[PDB]
Amino acid sequence: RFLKVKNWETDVVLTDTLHLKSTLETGCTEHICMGSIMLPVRTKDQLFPLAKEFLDQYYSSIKRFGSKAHMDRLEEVNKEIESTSTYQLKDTELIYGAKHAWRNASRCVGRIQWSKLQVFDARDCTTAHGMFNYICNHVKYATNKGNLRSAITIFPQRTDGKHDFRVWNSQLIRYAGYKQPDGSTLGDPANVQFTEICIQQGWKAPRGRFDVLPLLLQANGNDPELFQIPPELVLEVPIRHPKFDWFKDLGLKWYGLPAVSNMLLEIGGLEFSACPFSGWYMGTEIGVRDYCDNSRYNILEEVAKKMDLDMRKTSSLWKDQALVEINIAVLYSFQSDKVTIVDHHSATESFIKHMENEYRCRGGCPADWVWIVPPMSGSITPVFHQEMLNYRLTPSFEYQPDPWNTHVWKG
Amino acid sequence: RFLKVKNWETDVVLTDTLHLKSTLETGCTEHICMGSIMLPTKDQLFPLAKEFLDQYYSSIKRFGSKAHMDRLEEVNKEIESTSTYQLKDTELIYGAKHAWRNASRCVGRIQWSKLQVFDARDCTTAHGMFNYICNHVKYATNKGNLRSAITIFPQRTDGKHDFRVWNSQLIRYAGYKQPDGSTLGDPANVQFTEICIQQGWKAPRGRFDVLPLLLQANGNDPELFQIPPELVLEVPIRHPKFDWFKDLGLKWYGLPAVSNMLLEIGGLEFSACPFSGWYMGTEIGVRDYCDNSRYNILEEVAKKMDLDMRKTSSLWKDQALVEINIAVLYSFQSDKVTIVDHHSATESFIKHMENEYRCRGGCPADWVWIVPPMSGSITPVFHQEMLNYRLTPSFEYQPDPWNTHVW
Ligand code: HEM
Ligand code: HEM
Ligand SMILES: CN(C)c1cccc(CNCc2ccc3ccc(N)nc3c2)c1
Ligand SMILES: CN(C)c1cccc(CNCc2ccc3ccc(N)nc3c2)c1
Ligand SMILES: C[C@H](O)[C@H](O)[C@H]1CNc2nc(N)[nH]c(=O)c2N1
Ligand SMILES: C[C@H](O)[C@H](O)[C@H]1CNc2nc(N)[nH]c(=O)c2N1
Ligand SMILES: [Zn+2]
Repeated sequence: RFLKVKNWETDVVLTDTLHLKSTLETGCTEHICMGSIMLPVRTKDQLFPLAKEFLDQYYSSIKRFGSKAHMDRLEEVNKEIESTSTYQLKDTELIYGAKHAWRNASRCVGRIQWSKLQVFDARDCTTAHGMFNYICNHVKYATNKGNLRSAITIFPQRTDGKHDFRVWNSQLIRYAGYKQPDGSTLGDPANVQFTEICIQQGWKAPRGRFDVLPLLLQANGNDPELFQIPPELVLEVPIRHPKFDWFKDLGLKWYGLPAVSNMLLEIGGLEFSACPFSGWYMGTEIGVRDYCDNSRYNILEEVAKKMDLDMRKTSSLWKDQALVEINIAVLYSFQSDKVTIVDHHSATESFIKHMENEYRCRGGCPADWVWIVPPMSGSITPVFHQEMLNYRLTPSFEYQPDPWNTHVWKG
Repeated sequence: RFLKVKNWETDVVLTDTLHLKSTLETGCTEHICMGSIMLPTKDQLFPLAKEFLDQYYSSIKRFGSKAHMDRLEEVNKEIESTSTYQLKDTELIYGAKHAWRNASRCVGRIQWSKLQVFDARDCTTAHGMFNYICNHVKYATNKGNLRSAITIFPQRTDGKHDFRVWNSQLIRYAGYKQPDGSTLGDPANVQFTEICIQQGWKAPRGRFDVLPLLLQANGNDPELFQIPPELVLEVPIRHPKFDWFKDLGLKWYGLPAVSNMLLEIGGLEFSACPFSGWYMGTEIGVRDYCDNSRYNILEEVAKKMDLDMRKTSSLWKDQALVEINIAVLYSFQSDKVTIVDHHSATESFIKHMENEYRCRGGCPADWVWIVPPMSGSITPVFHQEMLNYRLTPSFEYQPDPWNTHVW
């Protein structure tokens, strides 16, 4: 079965065969599309076919399919499973798997970079203190004084579900949020619940608008432990506007390293519940979502007041006007301080080229339009007019429940 | 099977029951979502009729009444006899209003019950269609105080006697390919414009030439008519701050009147059913003026604003985009022509969605289409989960009539 996608701006048609390799489900049926739904312990029974499928993919990619090395590895893994109910990936396989998980991330617009990923093997890690050391090293390497490098650190795989490694923070670097008694919020509203957990675990909160949260690290199923990331490792950028001198007096800043740490990495049936990864920011992530979402820092009105825009009627497009100026500021501040960042025009243009290249060399590129299209100026970017097929390949990054909802407390 | 949708901005949750009435298919499977693909007999007829009649009588609280049963057999008798059937006026109005109500891609559905239905099923000729269309245009335009309307021509019989309006909208600007390689006017309309010249239109070869109507009655060959100029309300585009903007020479028409869709009610197919509402500002400002495949004026505007167009990261496109859209909204308002901004429209849709969940058990919605083409996430629909599914009565697309017409 062959599927065609059309770009309605350029009339380029592409043919997808890669979807034929899809295993997991979408959430959609013939009668309903759930494409805008945000969120749509494993036996040896199911495990070997998963291993086999991954190992076949791996050996094809190195052009060694059906080789003796390939057959011996299958046998090796087979025996290791039936004798121990799981298995260990070689480093070459871990690296391949991590890269491919990113490559398969249908909601990620930055995938042109997928083959350049520094993989840090942290599978010999046994304690929270060890996790901390690994994570400091990840942050220092990835940050690289502003010249950001993509990296992932991979902690040991789930075994029985009772000895999970988990990073409790959703991002390695995030600002605290504090609910005030008057109902207002100080800092990042998104992180209120997590900030509370930290405080309860003994964190002394500075209680400012931009307090970098501590790491809450769970090793081997044990209760999580708190650690302060060394401040000298946390690169931050103060936000100013190139034309508006009052902008810097808004007091805004943001960190340079986006490092997602709450996802689950699935490779060949193995589940890596702690696998923090990091790239660099697309400017709208900060400028549109972090600053201008009503449920986040919510600075639109305040910026609009200072620009003296007509705020009496939405038809003045004041919100749209302020949003642009804020996003110009974010890009400018990052470039002036020489911290890697990409605007949404450059990033979407790169993605379209990535996507076309993938169709030729791979037979497809799963993409989730709802997420690929930037949250401002959607239709003047080349992805808007681009039809996309969404489906799930493995290896993959998956969501997992927040660890405080599942963790069995030791005390 | 009972579905919940969350709004991630307000934490509001709604439970969808309405989807368990979905009849048509979406183009998605458990293995592949096609959410962003733009276009994914007597025995067929009676269950369709029955399904429709059932919900109609249910809406008038007469489900299972004698009049319900009577109508059901009356229509049943008619299908057996005539191989088709005719809707009563009441059913026609209900059908048309519900087709709009069910239009999952339409952000303006809060207005769905306030639709004027013009019954043109007694039309027989292209000249008649022209008269009905002119009356529709004048009624809907209403000196700028726009009113929603639909005009419904005879239903399809054997497919050889189709009523079709060949234009995609009642009111559109022509498109001419130049020997200089460029395109003059609206590039979206080059083909249709050539077909007009082929059928004998005398083109003024301008940039904003109102296309003539190509009207096909009873399966016959299409005829040309020119809409009376005085019925076509247009708006010159100026900016409330940039004096130079008017020199771009831009205008747009006030009436968005989609004419190429197929209205399906109770299995019957109305292949000519032009309808009209009023514009959301971004339709003209973002898509019409700024799409590369359209009038594509971003670069021009940016230049006149003296922005740095060397680097994408100065967001000059974004700046010019806002300004163009300010101008559109400003112009329409200044001329007292109805228009709605994307903030107002999306906020109305959220209200409507909640009402529909509250009063109907759901509201089919296509996020890819509901979210405006600019400033997506600063409007409330962005953070709103939506379920997309197909209900009937419905509007559907249908092939351009020239790829199908036996000349
Ligand atoms: C290097 C530059 C990168 C850029 C500019 C980038 C950009 C983005 C953006 C804009 C999103 C949308 C998420 C949102 O807006 O909330 C996203 C999602 C995602 N990214 Fe990338 N990314 C980059 C690197 C990476 C790397 C290194 C990985 C993993 C190894 C990755 C994996 C993912 C995944 C799995 C998602 C889906 C998140 C979800 O489903 O919630 N990205 N990325
Ligand atoms: C009265 C004000 C109205 C507003 C503000 C409005 C708004 C919109 C918008 C913005 C779209 C997106 C289309 C695009 O971007 O190309 C749309 C689509 C649509 N509208 Fe509405 N509309 C209105 C009236 C109507 C009426 C009166 C009808 C039918 C009786 C209707 C039926 C539809 C349908 C069927 C679509 C989807 C068409 C497609 O699939 O291409 N709308 N509408
Ligand atoms: C609360 N919430 C929705 C949330 C919480 C933590 C983190 C995020 C952002 N996740 C989206 C994402 C994932 C990977 C990325 C990789 C690189 C990059 N520049 N941005 C990414 C954003 C959301
Ligand atoms: C053939 N094709 C894709 C096409 C041709 C002409 C016009 C259109 C636009 N269709 C979108 C639409 C439909 C109904 C609307 C009602 C009101 C309004 N303001 N806008 C609408 C846009 C598509
Ligand atoms: C590929 C995609 O379906 C196409 O570009 C869509 C995207 N969303 C849209 N949304 C609206 N309202 N109108 C459109 O024409 C489109 N185009
Ligand atoms: C309802 C919808 O799925 C949700 O709000 C999505 C929309 N698209 C998005 N796109 C990106 N890049 N990031 C997001 O968080 C979201 N949120
Ligand atoms: Zn789908």
